[PDB]
Amino acid sequence: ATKAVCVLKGDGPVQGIINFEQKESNGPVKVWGSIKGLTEGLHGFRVHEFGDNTAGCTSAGPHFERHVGDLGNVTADKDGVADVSIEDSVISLSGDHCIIGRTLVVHEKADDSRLACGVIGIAQ
Amino acid sequence: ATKAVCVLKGDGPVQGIINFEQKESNGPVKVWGSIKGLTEGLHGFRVHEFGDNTAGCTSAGPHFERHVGDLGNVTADKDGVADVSIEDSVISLSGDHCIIGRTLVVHEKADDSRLACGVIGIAQ
Ligand SMILES: [Zn+2]
Ligand SMILES: [Zn+2]
Repeated sequence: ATKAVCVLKGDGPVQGIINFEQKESNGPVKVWGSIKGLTEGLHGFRVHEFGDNTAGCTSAGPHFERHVGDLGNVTADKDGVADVSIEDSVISLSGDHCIIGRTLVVHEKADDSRLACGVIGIAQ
Repeated sequence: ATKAVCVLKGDGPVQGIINFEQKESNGPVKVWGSIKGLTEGLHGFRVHEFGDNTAGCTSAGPHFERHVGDLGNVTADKDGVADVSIEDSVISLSGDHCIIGRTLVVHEKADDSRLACGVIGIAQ
């Protein structure tokens, strides 16, 4: 399990696709993609505990203060677009800190209300 | 991972929520829920390899004759509703036969077009 993908959707205009790649167990996770429809500026970007979208982003639960799921912020430009490119060694695509089957969420405000989310699935 | 859930959606009216529960990692998986918007009769019900819905159900790829993700059929009644209740000892919510982060699909034809799908996520 070295690749994953998430389709972000919400009740507003936020939309995006986020890819994850992890070539080696324990090794870093590359996280990259693009999100549009945001207000200009910083937005919280987190993996939440449950891949449960039966009630939208609300059923995703709490963060998977500092949590393993706190990826930090994405940045939207004046056009409302955030190009994402992160390396993170705290999340994983295997083992205990595995984020597969969990939910990725983009928040209304900056890290240090849930605008869009999707369940993180295994990719080819 | 002892519980999972999947929200099924497509381009047409097929929609529903499927729950999974596995008390013990060796034991069977209970699968239950409801899907509406189906033509009366049998429809193929399968877990496909990738939890990738960037291109709708198409990107979910192949079945995860007999494959591990081949759950059988669901039956829609005369109102187009399939009430699902099954116990499956082939799939799992952990291990090599894990379906978390893969895609559940309901099909136009019976197992003997992908009408809706969703990525299977960890549930509380
Ligand atoms: Zn946190
Ligand atoms: Zn098959």
